[PDB]
Amino acid sequence: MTEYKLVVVGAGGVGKSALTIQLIQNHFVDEYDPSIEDSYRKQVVIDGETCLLDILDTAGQEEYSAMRDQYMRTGEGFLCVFAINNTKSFEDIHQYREQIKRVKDSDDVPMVLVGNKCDLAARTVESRQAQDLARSYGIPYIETSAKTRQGVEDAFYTLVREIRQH
Ligand SMILES: Nc1nc2c(ncn2[C@@H]2O[C@H](COP(=O)(O)OP(=O)(O)NP(=O)(O)O)[C@@H](O)[C@H]2O)c(=O)[nH]1
Ligand SMILES: [Mg+2]
Repeated sequence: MTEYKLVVVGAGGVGKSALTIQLIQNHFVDEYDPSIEDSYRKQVVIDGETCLLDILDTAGQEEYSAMRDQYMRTGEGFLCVFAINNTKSFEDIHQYREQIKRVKDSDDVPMVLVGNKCDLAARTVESRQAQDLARSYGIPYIETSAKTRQGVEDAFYTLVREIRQH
C-alpha cells in the first residue's frame, strides 16, 4: 500500500480535529474530543489504490508546538481549513500558506482549501470568495461539515489526488 502524510491546519476552532476524527473514527469510542495535536491513521482504497493516510491534526498558529516546522517538512499535502461563519479564520488562510511556503521553500505544495461548518446558516464567507482565493493559489476548494459528514471524505481524497498528480 501507498502511504500519504497529510497535515490539517487552520485557525483555532475551525474544525480541524472534528474533520480528522470524522474521517478516521472506527466508532468504538462514542465521542472523542482531542485536546492537543496528534497523529491518526486511516486505510482506504482511493481509485483502486490501497492507501494508508497518516493524518496530523495540528494546533492553530496561536498555540505553541515545538515540532511544527518538522511536521510541515514531513507533510506531503495540506488541508487548509477555515470556518464559513468566521471571517477571521478565512483571512488567516494566508498565514498558513506563507508558513508552509517558508518551511518547504516551494510554491507548488499540494493543498486543498476547506470551508468547514457548511451546515450553518450564519455564513460570513461566501463560496465565491473562497473559490476566488483557491483559484489564486491554484488549488481545489471544498466545503465540508464535520457534523453532517458532507464533503469530508471528498476533502481528504482530493488532497491525496493532488499529491499523486504532483
Ligand atoms: N456546526 C458545526 N460545528 C462544527 C463543525 N466542525 C467542528 N465544529 C464545532 O466547532 C468547535 C471546534 O471544533 P474542533 O474540532 O475542536 O476544532 P479545532 O480546529 O480542532 N480547534 P483547535 O484549534 O482548538 O484544536 C467544536 O464545538 C465543534 O463541535 C462543523 O462542520 N459544523
Ligand atoms: Mg483541535
